[PDB]
Amino acid sequence: EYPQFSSMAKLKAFPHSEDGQLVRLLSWHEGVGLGGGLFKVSTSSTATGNDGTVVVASNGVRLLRVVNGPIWADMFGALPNSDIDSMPAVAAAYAYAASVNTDLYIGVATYKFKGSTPINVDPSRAGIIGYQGKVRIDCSEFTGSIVFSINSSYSYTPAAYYNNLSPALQGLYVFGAKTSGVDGLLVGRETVGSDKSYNGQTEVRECTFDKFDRNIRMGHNSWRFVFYKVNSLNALSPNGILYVPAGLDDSGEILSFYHCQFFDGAGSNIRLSCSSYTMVFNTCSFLNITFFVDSASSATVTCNGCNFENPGSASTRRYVDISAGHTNVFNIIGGSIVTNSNPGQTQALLYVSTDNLLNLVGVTAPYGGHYQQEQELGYHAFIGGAGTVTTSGVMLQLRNGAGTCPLHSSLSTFSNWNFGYGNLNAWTVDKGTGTSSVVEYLANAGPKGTEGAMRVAPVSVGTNVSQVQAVTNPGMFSMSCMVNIATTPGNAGQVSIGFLDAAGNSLPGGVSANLGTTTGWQVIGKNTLRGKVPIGAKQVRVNIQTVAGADVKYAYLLCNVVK
Amino acid sequence: EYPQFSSMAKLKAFPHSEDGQLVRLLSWHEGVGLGGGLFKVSTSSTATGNDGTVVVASNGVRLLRVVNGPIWADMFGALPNSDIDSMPAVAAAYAYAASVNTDLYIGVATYKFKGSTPINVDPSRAGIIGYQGKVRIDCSEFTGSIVFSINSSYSYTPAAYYNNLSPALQGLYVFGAKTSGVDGLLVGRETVGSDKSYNGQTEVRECTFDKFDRNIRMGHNSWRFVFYKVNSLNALSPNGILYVPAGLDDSGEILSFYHCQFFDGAGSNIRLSCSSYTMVFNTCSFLNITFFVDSASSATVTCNGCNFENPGSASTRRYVDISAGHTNVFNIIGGSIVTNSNPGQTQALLYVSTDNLLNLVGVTAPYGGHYQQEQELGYHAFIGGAGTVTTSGVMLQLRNGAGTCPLHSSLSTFSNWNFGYGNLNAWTVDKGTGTSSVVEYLANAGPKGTEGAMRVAPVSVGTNVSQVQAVTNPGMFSMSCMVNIATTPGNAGQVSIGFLDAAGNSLPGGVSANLGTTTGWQVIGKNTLRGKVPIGAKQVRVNIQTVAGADVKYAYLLCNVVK
Amino acid sequence: EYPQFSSMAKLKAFPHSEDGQLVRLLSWHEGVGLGGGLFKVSTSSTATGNDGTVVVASNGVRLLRVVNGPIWADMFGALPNSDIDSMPAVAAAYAYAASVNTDLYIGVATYKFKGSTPINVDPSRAGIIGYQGKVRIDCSEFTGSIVFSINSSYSYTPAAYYNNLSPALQGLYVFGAKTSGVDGLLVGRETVGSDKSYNGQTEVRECTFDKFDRNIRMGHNSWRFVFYKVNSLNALSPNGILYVPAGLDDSGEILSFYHCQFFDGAGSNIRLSCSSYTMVFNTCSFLNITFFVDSASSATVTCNGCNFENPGSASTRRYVDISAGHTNVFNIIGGSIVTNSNPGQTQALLYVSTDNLLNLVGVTAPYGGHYQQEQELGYHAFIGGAGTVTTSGVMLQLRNGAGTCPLHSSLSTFSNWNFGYGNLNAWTVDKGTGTSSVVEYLANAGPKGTEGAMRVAPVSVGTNVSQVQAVTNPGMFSMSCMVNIATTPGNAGQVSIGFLDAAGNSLPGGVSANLGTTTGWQVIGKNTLRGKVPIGAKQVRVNIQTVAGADVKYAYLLCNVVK
Repeated sequence: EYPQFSSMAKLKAFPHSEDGQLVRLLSWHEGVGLGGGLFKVSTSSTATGNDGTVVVASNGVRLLRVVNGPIWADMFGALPNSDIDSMPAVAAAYAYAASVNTDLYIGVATYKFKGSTPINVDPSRAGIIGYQGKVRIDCSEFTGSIVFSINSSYSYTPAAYYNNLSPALQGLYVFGAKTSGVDGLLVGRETVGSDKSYNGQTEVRECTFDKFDRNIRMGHNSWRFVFYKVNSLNALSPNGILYVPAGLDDSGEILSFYHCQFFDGAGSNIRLSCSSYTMVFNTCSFLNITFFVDSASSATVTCNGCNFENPGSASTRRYVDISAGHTNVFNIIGGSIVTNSNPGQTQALLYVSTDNLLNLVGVTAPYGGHYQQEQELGYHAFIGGAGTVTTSGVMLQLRNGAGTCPLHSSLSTFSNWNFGYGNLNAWTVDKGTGTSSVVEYLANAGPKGTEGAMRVAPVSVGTNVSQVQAVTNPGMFSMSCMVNIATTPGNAGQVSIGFLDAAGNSLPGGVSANLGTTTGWQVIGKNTLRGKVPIGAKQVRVNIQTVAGADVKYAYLLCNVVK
Repeated sequence: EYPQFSSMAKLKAFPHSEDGQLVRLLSWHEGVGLGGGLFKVSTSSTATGNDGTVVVASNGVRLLRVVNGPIWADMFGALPNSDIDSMPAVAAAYAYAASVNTDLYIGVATYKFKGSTPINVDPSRAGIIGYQGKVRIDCSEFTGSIVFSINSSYSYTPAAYYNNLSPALQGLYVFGAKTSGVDGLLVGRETVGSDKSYNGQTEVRECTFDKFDRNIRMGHNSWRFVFYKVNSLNALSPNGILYVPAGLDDSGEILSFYHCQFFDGAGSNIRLSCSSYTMVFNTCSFLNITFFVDSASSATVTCNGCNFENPGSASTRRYVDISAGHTNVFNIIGGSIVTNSNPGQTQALLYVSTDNLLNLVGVTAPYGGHYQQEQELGYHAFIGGAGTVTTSGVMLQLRNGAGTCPLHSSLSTFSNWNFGYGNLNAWTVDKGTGTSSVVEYLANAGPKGTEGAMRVAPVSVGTNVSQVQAVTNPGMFSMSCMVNIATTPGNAGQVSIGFLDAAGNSLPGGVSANLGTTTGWQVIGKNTLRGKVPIGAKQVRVNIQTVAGADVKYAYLLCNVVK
Repeated sequence: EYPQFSSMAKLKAFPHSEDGQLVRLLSWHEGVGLGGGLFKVSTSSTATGNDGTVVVASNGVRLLRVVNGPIWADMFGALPNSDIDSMPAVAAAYAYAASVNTDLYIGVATYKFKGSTPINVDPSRAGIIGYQGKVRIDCSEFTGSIVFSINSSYSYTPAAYYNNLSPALQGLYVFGAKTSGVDGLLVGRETVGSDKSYNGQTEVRECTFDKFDRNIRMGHNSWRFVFYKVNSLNALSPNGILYVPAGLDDSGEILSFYHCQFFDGAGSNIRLSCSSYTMVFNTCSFLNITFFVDSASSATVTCNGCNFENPGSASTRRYVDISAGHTNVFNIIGGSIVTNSNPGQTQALLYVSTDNLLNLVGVTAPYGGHYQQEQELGYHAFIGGAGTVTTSGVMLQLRNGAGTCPLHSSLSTFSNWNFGYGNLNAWTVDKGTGTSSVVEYLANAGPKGTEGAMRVAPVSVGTNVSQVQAVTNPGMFSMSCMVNIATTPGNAGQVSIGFLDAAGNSLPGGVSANLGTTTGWQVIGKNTLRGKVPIGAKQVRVNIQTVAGADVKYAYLLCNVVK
């Protein structure tokens, strides 16, 4: 005889007695066809009854489901595409799976998670895998603080052996309704435990988090998690795409993201605020959001082959804003930075504050005619802030018809470029025969009224102000200037850049910008003061010529040679 | 009771009537044992009959297969290791799977795809997964335009939630017979749709494409696809390993390749022709093929930790040819460039055209005695073209017994290195007491007849031509020269390189190369003019000594100091 | 009639006679419920029995298991959580799986592997997949030389089509008992085979190797393997975390590691000893172990986004030791280098030997008050060895209260920094009016007694020794010096660093360190001689002032400007 039973209730009611008998369950719920399987009668098992993988019959005899491979939620009575809250059945199935160090599968379908009780995934025991397709976890009615957390139950082993063997979460679209106070995923622990939680090597892959307060938030013990093909979008919090708060314990080692997409925040963004925290992003995209870094110290973010872009957006938000702290480093290596047109880009899209560093390697700096960064900076450049920028292998868009701009003040070719010395030192001021000509430093006379400017008012003959510095091939350059013509009898002058070899031979490839006749502060140089460093150049010379009878103020004479 | 039927045809013939009854199918095809399962009789179902997951019995009653997990092709009557065309059963199973947002599994075996109808995978609905092992999809008799295309049916959501949740293709060896007009995989769409297709985050993994016309071709909407462990080899088209044509719409954001192998093209290659297109290759290998970039503008390719090599090949093909356009950037960061011997490498293996940039970071430049790049360039260097090269952390093979060469013209240490000034300026020509010694610039007199040369024909005493430039530690250097001795009474002279500190102290370790006595254009410097920059060096001085009575032409005096 | 059999023994003993009949096996072992399935009776097949998928009944009739998808070890009688050796059943199941190009699954549980015969996985035919959870393979009683090896049976095809389609090993924790002579995983072949083995694209993922002699060792044909989420810890051999021995054939192309953790060796380490070998590590961590590179030539290791740290360890072991050979390159790009306090870090944590190169890109160099590298080097710097270091985008910890140090001798700003010229050249020695002041080079008089030193003993008025060099913004600097005051009448002097523009204007912010009055060799500069390069600086000047009546030796005047 090979007994078969049509439902879990009927299986449980029968007086099973023969040890080792195999009994078939057709379905967990009568008439559905899911959750069935083979069960072994055991009269001496100590296993806990759970109406799923261990059934205690009414006479006390245990029936042990024969499972090869993962546990499935339907083994505990979960149903696909049901209007009943599925979180209890998933939580019960997960508790069993974790207890036997086996992953839990959720069959592909839609599920509703209601109530307020989170699921804590223990990556040292079991992950939760949507199997396989577009598994939809509707948390729009969930009211708890977090839907999922991921945190090991151990301080060392066997987490050091087991976390890496299977993902913690895979294959799930998890979404809310942007209710204040409900977050999606907590990576680590809410509060500091008495002992550490060993979370290294834990993976979240092929999941989307959407429409939470914070979609993904790092907690304590957030270290060596890896994310592959994770999407985070449309969160409520200003920090809601991905938030790493300050003050985390036992956190920060190589948080890694491969081919993840952080996007369409509609006001939500990424913020890294924890000190001594190292994040690596490989082939990720950051779209219509800002990446803020305000850690007190020792944040290191590396973006290898990533894109930063504003697709379909009119927002002037920054792409990367390193705004506080010291010894914070942000690397952009390869990939792309793309700036679609908007009504006017009135602030720098990259910003690096004092004592911090933004490194650009092997990436092209974009240019667009809508660039208006001078509204923030006082002058036309791509990057703001008093930190440091470095370039290695950076390409400028030298053939862009709208222009090119320098990248940053810290890359200035010329000394006293902004008259910040408080005088005209480092510049040679050649009035020629014009003994009456006026050339004066003026405090608080530049574009913002808080910086110096050089006023040039030649009489009878023009005045030439110049500076020479060492350069060599290979390289490319762009210069911008702020100029304010007060009056002029025609073209007011020109700014020129030329190159010489070490013997004083003038090389081809000199460029020049005419000042014109329009009064008021304006940017000079966009599509003129740019080019490639000639092969054999050893010196670069800038010259500012102002004609007789013109009266011009100059500020922020910013050349960058990327080399 | 518990009814069972031995075939799909027998299941359909029975007059099922009891709503909710579960019925077992032993096998789809009688006697095979595959494709069976449990079916639920459903008297009110609106489901589409398909002889797979929805069966309409002879009396009109629907039976619904109870599926937990992915759909499998054998549920629709597909059979393994059959000579019958399996593409119709796979296409029918895929249409159903996609309609329910569930992936499709193909059981591991060999399959033949015939006919001319492609399968379009919609990554926002379902992927196709060979499960699990070496699944072989023989398309040698397929005559359609493409075997697989991958393109979303949606312009935004739910593609933005679903594409990342599962791969689009996994686990398949897909091959043709190199017939003209049959491509393997189309990434995106053939023609521009009235709305965009949201393809970001779609993955192809663990697949091989072989013996098609173009194995992998990008179409419109090709953006943020990721490829892992994908092999492409032995295509028919000259661009057949991976082709990105010009003019694609809505394409180019972070196309990403992890641990992919592009190889053994037997005349097929990679070509990137689309503008504003960004590709990232991590740990890939490019073997016995060329990577062409001819985008009109704004291509950015980053190769992190990749290998470029010619294993087992006698071909002189280039490894990387950035051949057209402007503002195109190609980065080689880490990894390796390996040049096995061939009968003579008569063109540069890397080429970067005017207005483009090739960045080398942390990689060793190889050298081999079969290098003969001067046949193309006119002079002995590793990289061709009028673009720019940068180096950061590049190692030269300074102990290579065959020699070492400079990398590129744009890294020239000395000014007027190729006599491109049209004169001998930047060089100090010291005739000593030799008042009748001849030293002259000759137009169109170098190796190619298109460049300048310097002729030195001293009388009574030798002539020394020198130049000094700034250098610093750390660094490594290699110089090559082209020399043509017309006549000489013995060794014609010597080229030397030495270093000084800023105070004029000569530092030990200078190097020198004899010119010898052989007539005709020859390369000087291979094993001689190379070394490390001494710690404390601040100047480098080159000197070319030509003896009395010799008559020698010099061209292309190319030194590179890698930092 | 759907016949059913309760065990493999009963299936074999029954007098089957009807050709083509499908019969059901409930379980391989009576009463277990695992390993059952459908079998097709064949009166014509004479296939060789294997008691798993091809079963020969006692009457000679063949019963052919109908399998869809992977082979499972329980189909051959393997049992979970058994005290019997499971290696024979896994090896028999694997041999069959490989023969049909199908992967082998091992159901999640614990297994004991005993005996001494390895399993050689052929990645061109079949992988072994623990499915799905924390699969535990206890090899504590295994006595063979290796547990698993991975090496293809083919020289070209179909390995070029198949290796990438599925992993070779996945999902397994494999552990020993640290018995001498028993290794865990051999990547490739033990000895040089008759033809090459085509191993490219083979993956090991989601596995842990623990407590072997060497946990992971490369053999011949080790090329283009990829490892994802692999852990290696607690090996017996000094090279036991990961060993690449010298002398391998057909090996070294792009061995790739993604998100792997190499850790807690308790005396075991990573060692790369093979020449012409290229390894790429992305988001890996190296914890409480050393990474040794002693390849004779042409090793290239790239670490992208990795961490090197000593968490919880008092050991002074190095992090990276490139100790031999030539033309070896090690890249650290992004990521972090973290140095938790210990009783005194008495050797350099990074070391690069002559003719080799260590490149640092976009990473912060740490500092700690426990740094005592001068005990090894003779002077206070972070990196040892006579090789070369480069920096690009490197951050120094300028706000670290304990100090900052220079990175390496090869980055010396000043010439004759260590008196290695054998004289005082490159330094300006201004005795002022002090005609009797003594300033002299002394051989074998520095900290180690094997290097030069400069002794300054001024009479009546102080002596100032200075040097000037070119610098530019942006940059950061740190200088250390070794000083030995023999006698002094008060503060012995000061070392100062200042900046000028190209016109000789002194820029604000110079720094200085007093020498004090303590006798004996000491480090000067830690928290004093450091800072940012002023924007507009073009020269840096160091000055060493020694007061009248003092008698002081100076050595190792090491400034580094990271530009």
